[PDB]
Amino acid sequence: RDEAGITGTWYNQLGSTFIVTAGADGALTGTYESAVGNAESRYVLTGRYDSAPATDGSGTALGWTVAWKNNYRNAHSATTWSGQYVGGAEARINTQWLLTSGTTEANAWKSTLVGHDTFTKVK
Amino acid sequence: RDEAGITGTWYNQLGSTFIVTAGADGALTGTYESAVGNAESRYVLTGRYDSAPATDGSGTALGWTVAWKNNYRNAHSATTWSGQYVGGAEARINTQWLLTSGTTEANAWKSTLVGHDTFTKVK
Amino acid sequence: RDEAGITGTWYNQLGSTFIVTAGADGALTGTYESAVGNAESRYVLTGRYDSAPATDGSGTALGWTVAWKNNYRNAHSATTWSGQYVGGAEARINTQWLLTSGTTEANAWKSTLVGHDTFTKVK
Amino acid sequence: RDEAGITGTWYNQLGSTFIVTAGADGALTGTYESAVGNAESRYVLTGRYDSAPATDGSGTALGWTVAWKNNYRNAHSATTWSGQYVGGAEARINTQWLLTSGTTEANAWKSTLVGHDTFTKVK
Ligand SMILES: [Cu+2]
Ligand SMILES: [Cu+2]
Ligand SMILES: [Cu+2]
Ligand SMILES: [Cu+2]
Repeated sequence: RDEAGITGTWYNQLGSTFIVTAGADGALTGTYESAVGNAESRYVLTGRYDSAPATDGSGTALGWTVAWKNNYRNAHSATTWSGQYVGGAEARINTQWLLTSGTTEANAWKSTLVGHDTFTKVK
Repeated sequence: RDEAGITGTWYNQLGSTFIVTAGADGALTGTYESAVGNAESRYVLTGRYDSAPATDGSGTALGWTVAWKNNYRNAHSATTWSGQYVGGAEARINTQWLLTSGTTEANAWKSTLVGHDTFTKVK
Repeated sequence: RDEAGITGTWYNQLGSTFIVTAGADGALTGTYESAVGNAESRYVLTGRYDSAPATDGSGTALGWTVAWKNNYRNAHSATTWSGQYVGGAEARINTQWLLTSGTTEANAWKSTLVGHDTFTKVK
Repeated sequence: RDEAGITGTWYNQLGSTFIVTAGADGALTGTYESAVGNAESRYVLTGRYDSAPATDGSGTALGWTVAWKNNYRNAHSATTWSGQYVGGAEARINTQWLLTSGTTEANAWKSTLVGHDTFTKVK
């Protein structure tokens, strides 16, 4: 268990800030603030992580969601990040994400962006 | 708001079952049971949805996570689904997902599966 | 070998038309015409397929690319489809695709769409 | 046009080697050698690029395919890379890829890996 390793404040290559608490039972709760896009201030996030990972050197699988509505803005979209926590001197969360926008059915083909974010504890 | 449209039991093309409650504030909570893979019985899920969607005919953006640990099994992996709810006689949730396994750093290149699930209220 | 099974005209769920020739050596060459997006008329495609698939009932892995420039339009983008051919009465090509647009480095995070197309020999 | 900027030998973060020729007309032809996976020696690749990119500082969209069959091995799979070329002192190709394996229909849900490769002209 990486409850203590995951809990805290993380930053990605875009300058976004992810603040998370890891529960003993697998929960992830916190706030996300994007440095880019149709976003301002903090948004709620929730997710899950493997609270009993393999002990063979593998990372810890996890994921979370942000719906891009808060008191300031509504971007009618949601991002999910799916990835793994890798602990140690230079801890990281390595993720791939899917960002779906609400669309009409005629536009659904162009609804979903894909990308990759790497989070560190410094910067 | 689609709190009432989303809340309930959904089934995908693989025969998996998704049971969700939508909160007024954007939360999604419930259980997932996969018909395939290294899985048995129910697993916790959490996620978020846009609680004030566009009124122009667009769908409602949402996402959720399952970490594949429960009292029965641990598949050292997490799936995130990112998609949209489309209401009406034949309501659907149309998703794309990312399934990340915990790996060593040598294996990280092969850590993540991608696919697509369509959920309906019947079958 | 599925050289004869793959070669010919295919249609997807959007009404796009894919015309391909499969070479003995693994090549795929042809034209694509999209029913959606910043596209008109035919565009060049090239790709590769497994010319000696497994004989255990598995599908035949393949992929191809279209750059969205022709004599009519330039959408400064490219799509790659990665998938498998499944032969038999109701033959199909089942794909997932990635559509990357040229962007500035500030915009690179929003450069790439993801989706899924299923091609059949009728419709 | 980036025919001269793209043509040549590129290396990714895994130590794989991509050797490509860019044609005046949008073609990409060459060989790929993976440092990882069920692969040995060189494999054929083909693809396409935007031969008349935007002049506003944007990158050049491109993609290519490798089917993992050569005279040595057959991994019954294909990878497609979709991305953009960014020119200048530290030129790069920034990609996302989809790796589909031939599967039975029961296994199709687990057929496709997703990841991201960054190619440079040194290392
Ligand atoms: Cu206010
Ligand atoms: Cu028990
Ligand atoms: Cu003309
Ligand atoms: Cu030999």
